[PDB]
Amino acid sequence: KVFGRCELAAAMKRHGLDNYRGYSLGNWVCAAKFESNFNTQATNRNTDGSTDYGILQINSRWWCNDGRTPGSRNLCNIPCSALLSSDITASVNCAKKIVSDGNGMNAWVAWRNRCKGTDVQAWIRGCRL
Ligand SMILES: [Cl-]
Ligand code: NA
Ligand code: NA
Repeated sequence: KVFGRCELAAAMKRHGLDNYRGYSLGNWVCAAKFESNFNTQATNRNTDGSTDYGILQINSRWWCNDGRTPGSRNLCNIPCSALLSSDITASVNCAKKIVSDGNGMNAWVAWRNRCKGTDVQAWIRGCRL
């Protein structure tokens, strides 16, 4: 599924991401835009052999099991394919564990490089939330 911007903002809010660990909703929408272009089916392979999955590009070396990342942890205890669903619940629940692990949203490279320090509220402007 490819979300609209406000559609995704509304889904993220319903799932408790607004101000989760202090990160306003616009931060999450901005991260999703640049990680996946709002596409739940996005995948990208990394140089170390791990793969990133879904709207928030969650990595198989630490967070989910894709059966082909040796020595990987499965800290969200989910198959990585569950992160590609049109229902974002599994991605959101895993993202909550990631953002609580110490480094906050800096875990998402695109957030650090393209959202951090910008006016992220623009990502939810105009939306009926
Ligand atoms: Cl980047
Ligand atoms: Na893909
Ligand atoms: Na992989």
